[PDB]
Amino acid sequence: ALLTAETFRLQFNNKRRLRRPYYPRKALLCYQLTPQNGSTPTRGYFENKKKCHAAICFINEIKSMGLDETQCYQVTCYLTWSPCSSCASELVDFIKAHDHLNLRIFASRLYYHASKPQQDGLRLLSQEGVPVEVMGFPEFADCWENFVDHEKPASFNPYKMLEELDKNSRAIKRRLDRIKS
Ligand SMILES: [Zn+2]
Repeated sequence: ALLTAETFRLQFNNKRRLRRPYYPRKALLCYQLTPQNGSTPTRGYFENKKKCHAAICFINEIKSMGLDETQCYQVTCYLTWSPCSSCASELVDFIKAHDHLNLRIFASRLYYHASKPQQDGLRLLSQEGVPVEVMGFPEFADCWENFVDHEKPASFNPYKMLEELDKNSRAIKRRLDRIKS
């Protein structure tokens, strides 16, 4: 299952939105499990469901895969919104449980307004060794390359989109760095 170009552009657009998002907080998560021995990487994505938030559905997917724990793995997660406090705590517990699994978290946007629970969740994830980094051009390009359907042409120019995303990420990186300590 692959995303469309328009869905990718709408979800990962990091140009600071003006009109507040309405409930529920729609959040996309694309993940890539890469086996370190070289076998086929597994890719997927999850949205916010009333059943589970994207991070929780991702954690449950990794748990249900039943990984060969004699191997080592690299996991990369591209999120549209950075995780909330509860998802951050669940991710910290998931990181601690799996010492054969090196996790990297990237986020397109952090949040519309700053909050103590979300900032403390991000600080907890940072102290555990998996800080929520901001997506730049390499991360947007990798997520575009591997998760979008390219059999059919896009309705827009992808290079201008990647340029706009990279341009907007520069200030969001400063917003993230002002907090991290
Ligand atoms: Zn959440």
